[PDB]
Amino acid sequence: QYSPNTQQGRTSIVHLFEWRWVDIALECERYLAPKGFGGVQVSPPNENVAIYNPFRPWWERYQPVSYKLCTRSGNEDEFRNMVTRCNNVGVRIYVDAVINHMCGNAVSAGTSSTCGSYFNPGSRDFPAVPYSGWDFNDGKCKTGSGDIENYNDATQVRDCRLTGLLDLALEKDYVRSKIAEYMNHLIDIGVAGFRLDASKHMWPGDIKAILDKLHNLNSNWFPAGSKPFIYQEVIDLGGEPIKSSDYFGNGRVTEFKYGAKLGTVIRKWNGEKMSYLKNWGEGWGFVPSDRALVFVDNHDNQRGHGAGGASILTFWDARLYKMAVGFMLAHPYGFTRVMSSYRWPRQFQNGNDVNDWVGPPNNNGVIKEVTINPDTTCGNDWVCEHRWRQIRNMVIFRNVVDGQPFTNWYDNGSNQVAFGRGNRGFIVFNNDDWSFSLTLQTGLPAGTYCDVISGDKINGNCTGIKIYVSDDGKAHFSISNSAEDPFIAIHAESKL
Ligand SMILES: C[C@H]1O[C@H](O[C@H]2[C@H](O)[C@@H](O)[C@@H](OC[C@H]3O[C@@H](O)[C@H](O)[C@@H](O)[C@@H]3O)O[C@@H]2CO)[C@H](O)[C@@H](O)[C@@H]1N[C@H]1C=C(CO)[C@@H](O[C@H]2O[C@H](CO)[C@@H](O[C@H]3O[C@H](CO)[C@@H](O)[C@H](O)[C@H]3O)[C@H](O)[C@H]2O)[C@H](O)[C@H]1O
Ligand SMILES: *[C@@H]1O[C@H](CO)[C@@H](O)[C@H](O)[C@H]1NC(C)=O
Ligand SMILES: [Ca+2]
Ligand SMILES: [Cl-]
Repeated sequence: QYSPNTQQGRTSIVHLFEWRWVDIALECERYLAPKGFGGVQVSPPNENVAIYNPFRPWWERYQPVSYKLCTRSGNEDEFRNMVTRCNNVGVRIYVDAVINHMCGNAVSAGTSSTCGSYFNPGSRDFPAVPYSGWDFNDGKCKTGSGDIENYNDATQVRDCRLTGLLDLALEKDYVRSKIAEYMNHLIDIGVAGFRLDASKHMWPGDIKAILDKLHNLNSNWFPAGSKPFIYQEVIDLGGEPIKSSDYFGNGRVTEFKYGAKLGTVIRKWNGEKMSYLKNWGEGWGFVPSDRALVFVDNHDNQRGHGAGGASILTFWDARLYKMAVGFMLAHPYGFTRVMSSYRWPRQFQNGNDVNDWVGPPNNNGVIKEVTINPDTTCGNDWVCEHRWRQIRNMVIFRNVVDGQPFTNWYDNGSNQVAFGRGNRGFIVFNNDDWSFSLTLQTGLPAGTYCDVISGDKINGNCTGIKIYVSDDGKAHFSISNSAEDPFIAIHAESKL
């Protein structure tokens, strides 16, 4: 299962955070497929609680009310339509699966759900599933408040409520079956895998029990015997009793130390410098590459929530952000996920953003459509990082060099480094406060190459910097510390 199930030649998935199904469907056809993206992680597709205080925050989608495919992103018809269209184009769909819990216990009963389904948090009643008091861990948890109070007790992390979220009793076959019914429904529709939300709060064995009940991927699109791609969200920054290695038997795991460390290195915090990245990978204490799902930032930590803390880089830090995503996409470690966000009015008070709950662009709660500007950027406040030339081209760079070994490393002992991927690609970084100008061994065949960061190879010529590689594989690179993007990347497919 540890396989992404993407089409051979596509090495990344993009998280289109809070996008509408019809928009993702269009994007699959007009951009994702043509540009070589392997897949899309979609926000929870199941019915959630409609929260008006604050006004429709992004996190209301992590408070399930039922498993009906009915949310602000669209209905079941639109969802199935999106999966079909995307698949028929070679772009996979991965579902954000919230199976650990239902909504907050403090939520009011009624029908304030994205689909009118009736629910009653207080009496533990969710008739639309259905679920009742018998399906929650209320009696199982032993904390005085019923919530998770101590992360050093691996037992309450699993049996108690993560910040009040009603905890499902995943050891009961009935509950396991209603969750598998939900997931198989999605698999049969055509989804290629799942992000198991809050995997640290579930026992490795209960997860395994559910995965045993899952179908093989839709044979109309996937070869027989295909298993769904599973990546478990486990925030393991060391120090806790629960280790992400405990989950290797169920599938991959999100490596949160990846973005956190890369963040500090590129920001050059407390001594860190890029020259130290020569042995980036397991050498830094990360999980084995073949069990890693990596990223620079995610929906949680890009807004002071998840893990990484203050070192995390996001679109807000555009220049350093493109450099980290660039390094990630060039380096051989793990399977990469690209983030695509929307802008929100950050309002830092006392060093904290009081507007981090703000939901996606909307009009009276109705999510805005993604509009494409003439330069390919997006309107309506969608940042669309996946459409930034520097990022889009590095997505293609990863596809071109897939399989090539890590070689020809160079560093000045400070923050100017470079390395190639076999004889298929080469990348150079200048993160020092002074210019870089030197001739380096690239390992690429002779010729004139287009730098894919500053420009594009527009059949016959380049729109940006051009690099000339000699017969012995050497080439001169010059990067001012004043460049908009302090790094250059060239590959086999950008060769003139
Ligand atoms: C939010 C996060 O908490 C835990 O992560 C822990 C992690 O285990 C621990 O080692 C450490 O790591 C991380 C690092 O963290 C830094 O900060 C520290 O500085 C570092 O030292 C530390 O190492 O701190 C993290 C955050 O406390 C879970 O283990 C994650 O799985 C979960 N993330 C997923 C799960 C859920 C729940 O469905 C979602 O929550 C989302 O959805 C729920 C439900 O809507 C929202 O809860 C909201 O609704 C509930 C309703 O009851 C209210 O009670 C609550 O106040 C309100 O905010 C929630 O805020 C929202 O993020 C997320 O979007 C989703 O990505
Ligand atoms: C490249 O651009 C130059 C003009 O700057 C033109 O002479 C040349 O024919 C173009 N190459 C191709 C392959 O179109
Ligand atoms: Ca739990
Ligand atoms: Cl994640």
